[PDB]
Amino acid sequence: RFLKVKNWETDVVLTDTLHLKSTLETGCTEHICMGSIMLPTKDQLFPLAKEFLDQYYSSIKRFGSKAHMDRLEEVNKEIESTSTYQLKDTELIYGAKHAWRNASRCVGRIQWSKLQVFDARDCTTAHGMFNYICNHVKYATNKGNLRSAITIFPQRTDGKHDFRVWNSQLIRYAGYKQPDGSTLGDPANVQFTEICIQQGWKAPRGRFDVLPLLLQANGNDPELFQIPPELVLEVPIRHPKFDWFKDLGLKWYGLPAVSNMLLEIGGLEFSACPFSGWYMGTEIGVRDYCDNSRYNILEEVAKKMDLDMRKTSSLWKDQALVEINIAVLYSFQSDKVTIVDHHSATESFIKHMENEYRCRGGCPADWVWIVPPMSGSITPVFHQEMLNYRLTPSFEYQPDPWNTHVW
Amino acid sequence: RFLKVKNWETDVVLTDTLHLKSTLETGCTEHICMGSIMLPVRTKDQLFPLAKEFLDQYYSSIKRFGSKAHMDRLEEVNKEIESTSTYQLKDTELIYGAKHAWRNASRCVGRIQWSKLQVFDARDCTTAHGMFNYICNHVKYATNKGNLRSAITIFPQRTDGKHDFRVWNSQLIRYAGYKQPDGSTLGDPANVQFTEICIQQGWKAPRGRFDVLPLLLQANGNDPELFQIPPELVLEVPIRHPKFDWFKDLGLKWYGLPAVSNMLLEIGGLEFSACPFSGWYMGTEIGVRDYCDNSRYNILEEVAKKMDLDMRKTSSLWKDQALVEINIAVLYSFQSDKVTIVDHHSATESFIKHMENEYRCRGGCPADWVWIVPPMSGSITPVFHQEMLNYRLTPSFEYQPDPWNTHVWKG
Ligand code: HEM
Ligand code: HEM
Ligand SMILES: COCCN(C)c1cncc(CCc2cc(C)cc(N)n2)c1
Ligand SMILES: COCCN(C)c1cncc(CCc2cc(C)cc(N)n2)c1
Ligand SMILES: C[C@H](O)[C@H](O)[C@H]1CNc2nc(N)[nH]c(=O)c2N1
Ligand SMILES: C[C@H](O)[C@H](O)[C@H]1CNc2nc(N)[nH]c(=O)c2N1
Ligand SMILES: [Zn+2]
Repeated sequence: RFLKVKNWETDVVLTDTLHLKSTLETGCTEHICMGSIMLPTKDQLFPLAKEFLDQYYSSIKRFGSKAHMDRLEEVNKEIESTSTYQLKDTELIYGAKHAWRNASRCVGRIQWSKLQVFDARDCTTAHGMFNYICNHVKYATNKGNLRSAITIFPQRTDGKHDFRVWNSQLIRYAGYKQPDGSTLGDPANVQFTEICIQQGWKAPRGRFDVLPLLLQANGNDPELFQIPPELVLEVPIRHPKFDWFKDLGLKWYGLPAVSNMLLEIGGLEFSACPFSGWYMGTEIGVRDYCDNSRYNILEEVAKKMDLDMRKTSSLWKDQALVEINIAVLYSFQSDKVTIVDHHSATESFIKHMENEYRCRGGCPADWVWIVPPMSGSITPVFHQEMLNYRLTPSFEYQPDPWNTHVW
Repeated sequence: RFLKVKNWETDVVLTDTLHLKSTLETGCTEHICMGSIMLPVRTKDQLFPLAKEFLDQYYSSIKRFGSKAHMDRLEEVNKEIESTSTYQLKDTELIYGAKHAWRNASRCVGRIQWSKLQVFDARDCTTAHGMFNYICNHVKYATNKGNLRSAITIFPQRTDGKHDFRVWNSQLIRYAGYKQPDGSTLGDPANVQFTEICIQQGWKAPRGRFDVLPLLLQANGNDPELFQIPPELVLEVPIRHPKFDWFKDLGLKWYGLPAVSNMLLEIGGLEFSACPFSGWYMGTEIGVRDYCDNSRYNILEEVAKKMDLDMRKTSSLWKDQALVEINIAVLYSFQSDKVTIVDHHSATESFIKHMENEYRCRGGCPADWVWIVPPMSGSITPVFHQEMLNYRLTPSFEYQPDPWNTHVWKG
């Protein structure tokens, strides 16, 4: 019932007790592990609220206080009357920071307590959402000196008045299927792009077209907006030794900003809650650039390096991969945009994990997602046993809005 | 029940029904996943159902399920169990069992080869000397002058747990590790504890960086005995690099034959505590883990220096760069010496084809993503993008405690 995790490189053993408070389910059973699967009422609401306020009030050294009892009282009353309840600003900020703290797939959690929370619960229109998102983008970007931020739109009421950001990230590049059968731009975004077009976007059919925002307010029909180009900081990718690399015409955006997830706090559901930090290099250079179903540029780079691509055993793919990733880090650093390499980031996570075990009794972690997509075993996380479990507050996946939207 | 896995690179969806035959437990629950945890004397009572389940599998596989031969064999085993408290496998059942333990090994990326396994029956063995002879023969056969052949040698099964056969080596061939008084390590840091045992047992250590360890062999629960594998049977490969001429002067080599010797083979409820098995290497096993783990030979720094990479900041990716060149060298050296090896691209690609064939023909393929994905360049191999389902099937290979921790010393 008390669980040990071992680091096989250092022999350090930590004991996890935090998992005992987990409430949500993993998909795993006694007979089968689904660790590698990507996606595995008034009565309902009050224990959830209670669970949350209890941890909130415990966190501020005020457990079992009148103020605690008073709040529990008040929320209880409000749920009976209104069927829901409103979070105090303090609780909202706590909840959002803890949702990030609890994100078992996030390697960057050492930063969890330093999150700028933008309260957008007063928002009523897609123009309003556009304004809040531009402000988030400008704040987070901070001229290349990135700051973590989350903007929180109104909570779900009856699921009929959902606020949604239709984009999967605030900043992404469009993708277009050609007659040539090939794919222009980012293949991950073909379907969303067509939705934009079908809603009236005038695509400039390029290879790196910043997608417009498709914003849905109050369960209404989603509207289109273009982020001011001056607020979208982008980085041309060059290599510090290969002069030809710039000729590939590659660029990427500075701000990673997830916008399709759902924030759950004290049973309340925030379906529109865009959040952003800064990139780890491999996200762009390994996944975005080299994934076969993405920009998939390994072959071109390999050719320009004049590698023997006859046999897999020359490791030409691996060689190109390292260089591409060298160029990404080099390009961001050179333009003074915050980025972190996978060595630094995983090293930071090990120390965070130790802090969490030391000060919280554990740290939920998904090894499959925490270990970087290159050079896995030369990073300390590869050798670190991890326990994965779900705590709340949390960020959750939710269905793409277009499959669910009664137009 | 049906379970689907998706490949996020191809959108190929597979459906698993085999997991319904899973008997043993994972360590995971509805509330926690222990997928990254490395490690999470039977009564007649429990033994016959295990025998029966195994024999039903075996007879189905040969399309004789429910036959008189099937029925007679169940009867024969039942009687042998109730009179002798255990039973003996037929040679056919032993071979089937050992192949299926490999087929079922969810952490093994090389399973496309599972049906090609040479099984050496060493169940008539009685002494450590006899074990030494069997193991020498296995090494020679498996090595095959560099044209490696998979093999397994199976020693007598457990009886009362007081007469176990054990190979104390974790692998048949490994290099000594020596802890120095200054705290530095000579040789392979992984093998320091076992090296010290060997020394205590009377081994005269040459004390170099690549000393092949003696075999420490335990027959019938007796105290283990030391033997040196004849050097002529130990095939090694000097490591050099195709473009970098200074790489040879690093003084590296490795052995050709990976042969795991510390696991337990379970077949039909019977326990084979000594069952060394061998295949051939995937390059990263040596070039990534053996050479570049901080807790192993740990050569990234020296290599990176000699390449004159910028080592002042991790962001130069000097470690990643040196790591690739080392792995190129390992592959180059083995290929140049005509010793069987497979790169992580070939091996994972073959595994995906194997896995898909298994889903279609068997209803599933249990697989441990954490172990299947190679320790470098993960997402540029197809297994990274493949969802997998991990579950336990028997026959199986299991971990067992290290014998020095449990052995009752005779003296
Ligand atoms: C500040 C620097 C940050 C770094 C370096 C970082 C790093 C990462 C990385 C590498 C991933 C894996 C993503 C992928 O492979 O697709 C990830 C996932 C994730 N991050 Fe962080 N992150 C940061 C900030 C944040 C913040 C501020 C939040 C929330 C407030 C957050 C929440 C999450 C969540 C929920 C996931 C999982 C998404 C999913 O399940 O697909 N991260 N992070
Ligand atoms: C023929 C070529 C083979 C290749 C290329 C191969 C490859 C691998 C690799 C790379 C691993 C991961 C080991 C590690 O990272 O420490 C592994 C594990 C394993 N292999 Fe294979 N293998 C082969 C043959 C075999 C054979 C013949 C057997 C048994 C008859 C076998 C059974 C296993 C088992 C039980 C494990 C898990 C060991 C553990 O959990 O520590 N393999 N294999
Ligand atoms: C976009 O929502 C789904 C989450 N997934 C799968 C996803 C797909 N591509 C990129 C990201 C971005 C992950 C991410 C998020 C943040 C906040 C920082 C950072 N460095 N990285 C997430
Ligand atoms: C040695 O006991 C197993 C423990 N582990 C994880 C372990 C440690 N070092 C090397 C191996 C070798 C695994 C292995 C086995 C076989 C048969 C072929 C191959 N290519 N690789 C396994
Ligand atoms: C903690 C973690 O489970 C451990 O480091 C595992 C990870 N994956 C692995 N994968 C392989 N093939 N071999 C290993 O030794 C390990 N080690
Ligand atoms: C099938 C597998 O779960 C899938 O490829 C996962 C593996 N690990 C990952 N890890 C991260 N960080 N991001 C990902 O998108 C994935 N994809
Ligand atoms: Zn699991």
